[PDB]
Amino acid sequence: NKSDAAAKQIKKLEEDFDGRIGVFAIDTGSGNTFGYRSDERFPLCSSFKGFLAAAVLERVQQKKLDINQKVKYESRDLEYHSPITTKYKGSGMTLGDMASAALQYSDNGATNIIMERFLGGPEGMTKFMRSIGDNEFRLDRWELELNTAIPGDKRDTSTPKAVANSLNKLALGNVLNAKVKAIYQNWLKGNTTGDARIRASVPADWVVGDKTGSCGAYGTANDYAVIWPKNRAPLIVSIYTTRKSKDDKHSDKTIAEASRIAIQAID
Amino acid sequence: NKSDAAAKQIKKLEEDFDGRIGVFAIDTGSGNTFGYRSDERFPLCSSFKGFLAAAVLERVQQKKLDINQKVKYESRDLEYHSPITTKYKGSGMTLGDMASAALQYSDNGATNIIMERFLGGPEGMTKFMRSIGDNEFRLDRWELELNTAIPGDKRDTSTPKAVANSLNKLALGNVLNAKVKAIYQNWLKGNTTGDARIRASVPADWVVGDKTGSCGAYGTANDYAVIWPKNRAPLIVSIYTTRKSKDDKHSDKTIAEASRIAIQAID
Ligand SMILES: *C(=O)N1C[C@H](NOS(=O)(=O)O)CC[C@H]1C(=O)NOCCN
Ligand SMILES: *C(=O)N1C[C@H](NOS(=O)(=O)O)CC[C@H]1C(=O)NOCCN
Ligand SMILES: [Cl-]
Ligand SMILES: [Cl-]
Ligand SMILES: [Cl-]
Ligand SMILES: [Cl-]
Ligand SMILES: [Cl-]
Ligand SMILES: [Cl-]
Ligand SMILES: [Cl-]
Repeated sequence: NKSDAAAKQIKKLEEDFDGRIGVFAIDTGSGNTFGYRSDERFPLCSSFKGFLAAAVLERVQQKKLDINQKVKYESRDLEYHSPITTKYKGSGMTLGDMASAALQYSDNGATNIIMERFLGGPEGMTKFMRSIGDNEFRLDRWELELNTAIPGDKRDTSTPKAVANSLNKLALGNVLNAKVKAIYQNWLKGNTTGDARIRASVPADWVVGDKTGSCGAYGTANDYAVIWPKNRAPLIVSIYTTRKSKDDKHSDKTIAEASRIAIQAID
Repeated sequence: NKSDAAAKQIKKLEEDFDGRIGVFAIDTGSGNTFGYRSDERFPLCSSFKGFLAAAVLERVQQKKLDINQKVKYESRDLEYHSPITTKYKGSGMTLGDMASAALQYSDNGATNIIMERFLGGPEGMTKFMRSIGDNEFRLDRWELELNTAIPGDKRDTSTPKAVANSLNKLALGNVLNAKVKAIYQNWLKGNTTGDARIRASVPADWVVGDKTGSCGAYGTANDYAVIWPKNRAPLIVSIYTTRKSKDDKHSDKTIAEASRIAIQAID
C-alpha cells in the first residue's frame, strides 16, 4: 500500500500545479525503490551537466586527459550564463576546474567548451551514457538550445529511473575508481544551485550531492541527488517536472515535496 | 557525538560571523581526529610558505642545495612586504636565512626568490607536496596574485585535512631526517605572525610552531600548528576560514575559538 499511497500523493501534487511529475528513488541499503512516471521522458535541462563532469573524470582516469591541463578560451564569445568561465577568460582554467564549474554553477561556456574539445559533442555525451548501460538518455543539441522543453519533443530528454540508475552507477558504483569517484562525490556535494530542491527535503545534517536543471520554459525543472543519511546507507533521488503552459514558472517547492514523498516511500 | 557536539559549535561560529570555517585536528598520541568541512577547499594565503620552507630543507638534505649558500639579489625590485630581504639586499642572505624569513615573517621577496631559483615555481611547489602524498594542495600563482581569495576559485587552495596531514608528515614524520626536522621545528616555533590564533587557544607553557595566512580579501585567514602539550604527545591543528564579502576583515578570534573547539574534540 505504501507505494500506492505515495503515488496518490504525487498525482495530487502534479494536479495541484497543473503539470507532470516523474520520480525514481532507491534506498541502496535495502534495495527498496519507488517510481512514479519513472519511464516517461522529461527534458534534462542543466541536469545533464552532472553527467558531463563524470564523463570528463572517466577520461582523466583512463589517462586520455589530465585534470590539471590548462584549457584556454581567450578568444571565445562566451555563452549566456557563464559566470565562472567569464571570470577566468584571461588566464584559462584547469580541465578539473572547468568541469566542476559546469556542474556546480551550471556554467554554459564550460559545458560547450568541454563538449567541443573533449567529449565529442552531444553525440559523444550520449555515447558515454550508453557506455554505462543507460539506454534512455539522449542529448541532441548544444547549450542553450537544448533547453526548449517543448511538450512531446524527445530531444535532450531522459527518464527519472534512467537518471537515478546512472547516478547510482557513477556516484556509488564501479564506473569511476575509488580516487576519481571521491572527486565526483565532492563535486556533487559542492553544487550551489540545489538548495531549494532535494536539499530542502532532508535534515540539515544529512550530506547531499546534487545537480539541478531549470529549462526556463514550460515550468520545466528537476533535481537528482545522492543523499547520505546520518549512519545509514545512501539514497538516490531523481525528480523531473514539467508544466502545461509555455509561460508557467518552475516550482522548487513541488520538487522538494515530491522528494519528501519519495524518501518516505522507500523508508 | 563529541564530534557532533563540536561540529555544532563550529557551525554556529561560522554562522555568527557570516562565513565558512574548515577544521582538522589530530592527537598524534591516540590517533584521534576531528574534522569539519575538512575536505572542502580554502585559500592557502601565506600559510603555504610554511611548506615552501620544508621544500627548501628537503633539497638541502638531498644535497641539491647548501643551507649556507649565499643568495644574492642586489638588483631585484623587491615585492611588497619583504621586511627581511629588504634589510639584506646589499649583502645577500644564506639560503637557510631566506627560507626562515619566508616562514617567520611572511617575506614575499624571500618567497618568490626561492620559487624562481630553487623550487621550480608554483608547479615545483605543488610537485613537492605531491611527493609527500598530499594530493589536495595546489599552488597556481606567484606572490602576491596567489592571495586574491575569490569565492569559488580553486587556485592556490588546499583542504584543512590535507594541510594537517602534510604538517604531520613534515614536522613530526619521516620526510626530513632527525637533524633537518629539528631545524624545521625551530623555524615553526619562531613564527612571528600567529600570536592571536592557535597560540592563543592553548596554555602559555605549551610549545607551539605555526604558520598563518591572511589573504587580505574576503575575510580569508588561517593557521596551522604543531603543539607540544606539557608531558603529552604532540597535536596537529589546521584552521581555515573565508567570509562572504570582499571587504570583510579576517577574524583572529574565530580562528582561536575554532582551535579551542577542535582541541577539546580530540581530547
Ligand atoms: C540550466 O538549465 N540553466 C543554467 C542556469 N542555472 O542552472 S540551474 O540551477 O540548474 O537552474 C539557469 C538557466 C538554465 C538555462 O540555460 N536555461 O535556458 C533558458 C533559455 N534557453
Ligand atoms: C600572507 O598571507 N600574505 C597576505 C598578503 N596580503 O594581505 S595584505 O598585505 O594585508 O593585503 C600578501 C602576501 C602575504 C604577506 O605579505 N603577509 O604579510 C602581510 C601582512 N600580514
Ligand atoms: Cl565550481
Ligand atoms: Cl529541452
Ligand atoms: Cl554554516
Ligand atoms: Cl647544508
Ligand atoms: Cl631570481
Ligand atoms: Cl615570477
Ligand atoms: Cl587566493
